[PDB]
Amino acid sequence: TDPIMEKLNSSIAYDQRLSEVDIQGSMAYAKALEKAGILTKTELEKILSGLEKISEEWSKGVFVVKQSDEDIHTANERRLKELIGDIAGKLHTGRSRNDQVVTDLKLFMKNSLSIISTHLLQLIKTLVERAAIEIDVILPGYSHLQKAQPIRWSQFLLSHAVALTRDSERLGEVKKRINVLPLGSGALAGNPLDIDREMLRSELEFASISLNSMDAISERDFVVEFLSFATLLMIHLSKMAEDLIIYSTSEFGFLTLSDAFSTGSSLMPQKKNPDSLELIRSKAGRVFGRLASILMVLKGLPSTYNKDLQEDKEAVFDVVDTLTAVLQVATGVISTLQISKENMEKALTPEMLATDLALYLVRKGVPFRQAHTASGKAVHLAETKGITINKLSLEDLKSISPQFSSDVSQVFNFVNSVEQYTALAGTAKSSVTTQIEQLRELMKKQKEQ
Amino acid sequence: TDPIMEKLNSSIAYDQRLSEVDIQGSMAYAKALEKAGILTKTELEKILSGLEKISEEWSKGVFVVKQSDEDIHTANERRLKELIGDIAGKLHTGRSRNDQVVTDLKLFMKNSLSIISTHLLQLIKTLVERAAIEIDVILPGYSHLQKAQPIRWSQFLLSHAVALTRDSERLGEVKKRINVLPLGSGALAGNPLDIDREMLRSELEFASISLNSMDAISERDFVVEFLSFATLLMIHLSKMAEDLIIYSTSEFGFLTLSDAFSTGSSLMPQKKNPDSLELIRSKAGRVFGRLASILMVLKGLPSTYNKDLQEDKEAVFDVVDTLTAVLQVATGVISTLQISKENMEKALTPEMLATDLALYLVRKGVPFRQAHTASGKAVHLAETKGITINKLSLEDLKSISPQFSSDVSQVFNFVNSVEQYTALAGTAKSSVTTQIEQLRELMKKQKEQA
Amino acid sequence: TDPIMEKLNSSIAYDQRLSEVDIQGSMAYAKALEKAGILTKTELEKILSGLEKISEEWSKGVFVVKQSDEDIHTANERRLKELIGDIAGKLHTGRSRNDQVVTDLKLFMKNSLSIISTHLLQLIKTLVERAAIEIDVILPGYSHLQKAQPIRWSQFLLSHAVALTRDSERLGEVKKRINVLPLGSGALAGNPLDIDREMLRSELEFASISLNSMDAISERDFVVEFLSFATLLMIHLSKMAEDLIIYSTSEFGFLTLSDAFSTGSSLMPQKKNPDSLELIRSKAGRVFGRLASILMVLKGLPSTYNKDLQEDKEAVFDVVDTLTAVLQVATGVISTLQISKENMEKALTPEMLATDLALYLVRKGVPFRQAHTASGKAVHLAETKGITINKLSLEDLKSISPQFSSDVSQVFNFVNSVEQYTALAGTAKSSVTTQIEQLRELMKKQKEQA
Amino acid sequence: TDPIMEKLNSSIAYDQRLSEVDIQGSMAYAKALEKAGILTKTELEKILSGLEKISEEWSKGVFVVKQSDEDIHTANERRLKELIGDIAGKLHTGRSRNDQVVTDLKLFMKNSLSIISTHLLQLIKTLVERAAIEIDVILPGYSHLQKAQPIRWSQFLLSHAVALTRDSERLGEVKKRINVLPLGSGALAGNPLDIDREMLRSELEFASISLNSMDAISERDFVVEFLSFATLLMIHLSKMAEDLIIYSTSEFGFLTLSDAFSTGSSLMPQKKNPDSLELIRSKAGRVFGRLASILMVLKGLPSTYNKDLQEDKEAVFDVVDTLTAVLQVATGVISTLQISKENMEKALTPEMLATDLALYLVRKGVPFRQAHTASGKAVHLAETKGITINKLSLEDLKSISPQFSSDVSQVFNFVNSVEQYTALAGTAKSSVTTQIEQLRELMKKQKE
Repeated sequence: TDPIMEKLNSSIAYDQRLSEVDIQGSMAYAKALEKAGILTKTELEKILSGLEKISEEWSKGVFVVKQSDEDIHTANERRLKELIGDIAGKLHTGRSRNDQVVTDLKLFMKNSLSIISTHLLQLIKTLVERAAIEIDVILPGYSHLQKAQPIRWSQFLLSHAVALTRDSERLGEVKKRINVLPLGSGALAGNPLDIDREMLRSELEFASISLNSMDAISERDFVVEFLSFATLLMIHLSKMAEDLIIYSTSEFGFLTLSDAFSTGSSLMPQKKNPDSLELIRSKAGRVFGRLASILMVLKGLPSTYNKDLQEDKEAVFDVVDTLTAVLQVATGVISTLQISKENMEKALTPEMLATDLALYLVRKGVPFRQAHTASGKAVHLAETKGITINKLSLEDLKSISPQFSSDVSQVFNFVNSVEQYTALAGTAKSSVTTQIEQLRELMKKQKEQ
Repeated sequence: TDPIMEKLNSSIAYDQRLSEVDIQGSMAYAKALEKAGILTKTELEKILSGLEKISEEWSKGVFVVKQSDEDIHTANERRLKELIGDIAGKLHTGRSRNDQVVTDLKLFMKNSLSIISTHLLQLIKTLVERAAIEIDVILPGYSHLQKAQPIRWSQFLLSHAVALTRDSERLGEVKKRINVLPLGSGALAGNPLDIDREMLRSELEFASISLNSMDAISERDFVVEFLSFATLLMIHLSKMAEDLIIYSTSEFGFLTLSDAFSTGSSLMPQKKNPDSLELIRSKAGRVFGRLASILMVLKGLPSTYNKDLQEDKEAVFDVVDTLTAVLQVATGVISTLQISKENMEKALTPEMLATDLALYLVRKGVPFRQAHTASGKAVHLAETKGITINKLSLEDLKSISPQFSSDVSQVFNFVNSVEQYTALAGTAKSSVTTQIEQLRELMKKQKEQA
Repeated sequence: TDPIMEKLNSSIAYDQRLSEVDIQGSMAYAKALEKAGILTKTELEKILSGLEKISEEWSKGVFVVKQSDEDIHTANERRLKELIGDIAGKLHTGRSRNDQVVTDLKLFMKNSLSIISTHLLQLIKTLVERAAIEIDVILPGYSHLQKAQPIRWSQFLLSHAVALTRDSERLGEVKKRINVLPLGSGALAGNPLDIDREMLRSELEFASISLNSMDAISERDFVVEFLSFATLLMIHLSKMAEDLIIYSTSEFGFLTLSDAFSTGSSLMPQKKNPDSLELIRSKAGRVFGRLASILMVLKGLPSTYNKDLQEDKEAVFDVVDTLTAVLQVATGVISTLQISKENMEKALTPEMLATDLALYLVRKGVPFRQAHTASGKAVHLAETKGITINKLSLEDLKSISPQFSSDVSQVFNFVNSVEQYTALAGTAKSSVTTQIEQLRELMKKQKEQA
Repeated sequence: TDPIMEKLNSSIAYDQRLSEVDIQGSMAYAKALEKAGILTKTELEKILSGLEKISEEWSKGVFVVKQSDEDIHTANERRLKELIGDIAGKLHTGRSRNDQVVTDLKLFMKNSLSIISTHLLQLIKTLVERAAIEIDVILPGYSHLQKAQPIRWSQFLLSHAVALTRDSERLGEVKKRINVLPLGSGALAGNPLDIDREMLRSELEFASISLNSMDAISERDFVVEFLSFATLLMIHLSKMAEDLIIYSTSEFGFLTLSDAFSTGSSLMPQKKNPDSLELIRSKAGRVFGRLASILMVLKGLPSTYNKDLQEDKEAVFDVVDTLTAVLQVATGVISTLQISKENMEKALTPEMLATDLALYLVRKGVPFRQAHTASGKAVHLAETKGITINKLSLEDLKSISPQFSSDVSQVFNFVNSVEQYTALAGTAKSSVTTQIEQLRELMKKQKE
């Protein structure tokens, strides 16, 4: 076999993290083989004993990988033979690399997803708890990156938290389909020894078992779904990062990241470069790239198994490692950044209340169009008088519309502004309080899984 | 405004299919404005009556679009004003194009996914039912596009059906999240007039309402996951297409597509080009392209609303139409194609039973490796005698292993070969029958989801 | 035969813009057929005459598409036989839809690329001219969206013009490979009539002719690389858009877009939303999506022709139209935006000069590390005294290093700062002037080559 | 600084292959710094001497990376100080990791592209030599994976070599824009010491120098282009792989890969799995993913430098190694595969000559449509008689059309079939010979 090919087929450099799941797969199959009469009870106890030793060797970090090992599967097999001899060979009876490999990857992903979920719920909790605490802070809401209308800082934080919860929800749906046992599919047509797949399922703790052997061997839906979930999660993180990066500019001056998540220069110690957010933003492309690669790998392949499917591992390991690191950095960032309440408030300008002025008339019965026209005239009048709209006198306003009463002075207050949004999902305090409670409830339910 | 700029902001060219859901959204909002005391009952009646006439105008295809109409939303309000005058203007009180547009897209998508669900289930049902009927057919199973081991044709059909049921399940999940009311989120901070959102949900028939206004206005998760579901579904269809394209070659000779789903030449009337399968395969790229575009459009955008989000509609419409056509063509192809039981059985060779010969020894207590070696010797001895392994004598067999008895004759039978796989998911008849039943129940449960 | 199938094969709805190039390909082929003797010198005159009439019909929007016309070709074929009778049938002799279609697309792409080229070079020229005019404007140069060091506003504009000139260079390279005649490749094995491909090349104005019939029929390299060129150009435009969108925020306050390329509400007359820039940014994803789709369509297809290749037209047309519109809008944006020199200069702070304070020491022979430390100490001493570094007394500076002399005052000047960068391509005035010259020269070379 | 943060910011784990180019960049800069009066002649000698020793340490795989080393640049910096002391610190005067990093990546890519060019040209040459020698072989040409019309096996092999020759042309275009010196761009605004960039260009052997410092520092066009070229090249190898996989099925029986590039079972010793071709086919997705990631990384980023740009390296390294391995495996596969002339031969059937029968009439003045209808009648007839088209008697033929003369027999010959395509680019032997000469001339020029 060609040396370059042999090099392209090696995966020991990156698949060793499958050590433990590979062993659990073999212990379960060994027990199954014993039930099918392929192994005697004595042979079983010997194999299970050996496999257990191997497990403690990897766990203790004393397992020794040898140059001949082309992949984790061969490394474990060699080691089993070294410990117990020929008897070890009976372990492959009726089993194929085809069903043993997807079994290891799914078990690995299930464990990986549980860890990812934890870090994800922690990020969501951090935003929600921070929103509750800073619920009185108010700043500009933006559209087209232009100041549109006053909003509570907590409404901004919660919008990200809510998107992240849908990610957490997709994570749970993906895990459900991953939690299906493919072992017992053999190489293509099924397991030829009437192996007890229910025993395998129970032993490995999957929720159910695969419906069709050909599908179970060749489908990589679980890889794609995971990569899709990962990519959308990264899109959300890239948006939050873009926001924070812009809000942390000296021009905006709304917040500052902690030294732990930013870099600087002794020459300009006052300026902090948002490295952590740029890292997070850049990973969206890295993760999207993996999703794109696997989709093209799978596109147009014929049934059943084909070597092309081997590209799955590196893509999954990369995304798992990337998400684990970025979610934690994100939590650290949100948890430790410092907001400048002063600057957020100073960014609120009277010009941003002209819509509320029109809304003031709408509530008194003035038709939408009129109310808008009256507010336009107020803005123009302030202009000509050289002042801002919150400074026009009652007489100035009455000159535009009799509908303006002295209470219109309540319009010119940023708390009264955000407090008009009591309709569900709005930025009024009660609405924000309601979201925090809905999110805490959602997190509980997703934690219970 | 700049003429090229104007053209770039025009969606009227393709967004007219939203005319109906736009009107319904407006009717619901009109009613909520009345409850909020923004409209009188008299005003509500006049607005609703006008919206109804516009709906009819679109329906009867008599609506007249004016060169001044930038988009469907502008066309409808223009027409409503023409019909009922000044009063039409109050309808937009507290509403934004921002929450109005996402509302129309989700309403459109919900109706669209309902139709796609129906075609997807019909495709799965066609695969499952043909599999029950052709359950006795046996043909080669392939790995690396090389004959591996005998399998039932139905096992092959069912592998695709199973994959498509997961697609169906994903569709169900996407639909749940699309079925959430975004109306009443206003331009960014929410609806400013204490609008009754529960009422909006009731009128528009959504299952729940959006939790956060900024999110509801800026997220396009629903477009992305619909495109993800669509792309994975296309991968499955592209694989089934590739299989069928190869099996329809004169070289394999396994099946032939009907005339309705293929093309031919009057110079070679016996040959058929699998056009339908090629189009289906090609749509995987087309659909994937939309998924890729929307992910890039969304990446790095700041909160909250930005014009970039307008790229959503064309991608959704293209994929909705692509899946609808593709799923129906796939159903027709699977339904009408003709298999050659003769060519499929013919492809089954004795060499394909060497594995079964090893398993024969395994079951008689011979260790895995020794059994494999034993079968290899037999394969080799047959090669030397210029005969197929099923022609070796019992005595020749015993010379390789005393574990070979006269019943080894049972190994050289393709029905017996496939019948070995009785473990759940296998190709044995009882396993296939169990799959058919499981899928029938799954389709029942999924069809009930709606 | 199937209804859904036929709809999927219909392209007349979008491929009509290929009307004229299809007729040109036909005229050139007719002529070659006469030379080969397939058409008498008389039939030729009648076929060419019938073609010029069809050309005229489309040219006047007079043409009428029948409900039976599945594509532009079939429409032109129907119209010719319908104009000159049976004779129009001899035109397909030896020709195939396979080599006829790629010929039409390449001709179309060649004309479209010359147009894109003009709009692209115009954008580049606009950036360069504006750089020449506003060469005295200085503002902060950013990294990590944090102020790093002073730069000339012109250096920023030229950084974008330089990237675009590479796109222009790539465009020319793509045009060269598109400028190769595929006609005469037949359906797969070539043309069976020994047609004069040199005549076809000369008549249709291609630079050379395709080397292999199978490759010419099956490759879509030209589509892929046109789309790659377009995606990278869009990446460049998405970056310029992002910068300008940020610079136009009220927070930065560096520039304002003209009314033609932005939108605003009467309620906040001073607010301008950068619509043009957002649309441009959003097209990066739309274009990337097309590239993504064609790559996926081509992946794993076997030789030679397959119906999958039909997805090429829609991806090309969308990107051709997108680029033509986007490039012109970008030109208008750059040409008409208004900068605030005052706000740009006011953003320059003394803290941005500590690096220059270190360089001051380095030029007096102090090692890099010691100079950096001394500047860091001065920065810190100022911080503790609650003053800016340009306000530290010489005595204070000498307490940090005796090497700081009275002439250190010159360090705290922003013109002096940008003027240190005389090395080729830096921001000093002479360097920026040199860049303008090289660009002017590059644009002339590319205009002259196009 | 946060530990997960530190791990993410660290590139040392993978950027070490830039060790030698990083050193070359430093040697060139050191030289220009001496000319600029920043370094004395002795300091220069000491710095160049230390840099050479470091080059040797890496070449001998004896270099010691320390826990504190964040990247290759910091590692070499640390090592030089260890070897020559305080003066090592003068080397970074006016330089930034921003212009240093792109200089190293371009130098590395320039070298990697020369290696890829070598393997790509060898693949093309291998296809061409094989097409020259198996020039008499004829088999079906396919459309929709259905037998369409006879063609020479060489025409098939050459269709792949032609597309690859365009990949080779693109590679040259990408290499030219990469061969532009970015060093001396500083961190953003340029080099602040009037460094002699022409001297840096000459020492590092670049063809020219970057035009604008901000562009030079922030653009990764060269990465995208390389990725675009690599992806299209993989598309091409993707198709070739798909073709060979199908042709290697027992159903087609056209060829069989050698043991070195396939796998098999002792249980079925006569069947070979073309895993070399499947590996090649799957790498298209691997490479496309890298292109997609970098495009997404760059989209929407503002000027000038941003940390996001650090994703460029791993994508480039993966694609360089993938292409290098895949190109050589493809060369071996084409060079060592065994074709079955007999089976390609048997694959040719009379049914595939009906279009030819129609052209035969066409060359006799009979109109396009009528000649077609005519061949169709000959086909229908032979069908009713249960015979192949080439068995029909001249009277059976004439009864359909008087234009059929005994010379119509020459039509039912597959060599005569492929010989009709003499027009440039066709499958006739003369055209195949011409293509072979044209490609050899192209490679000669692309090589020089």
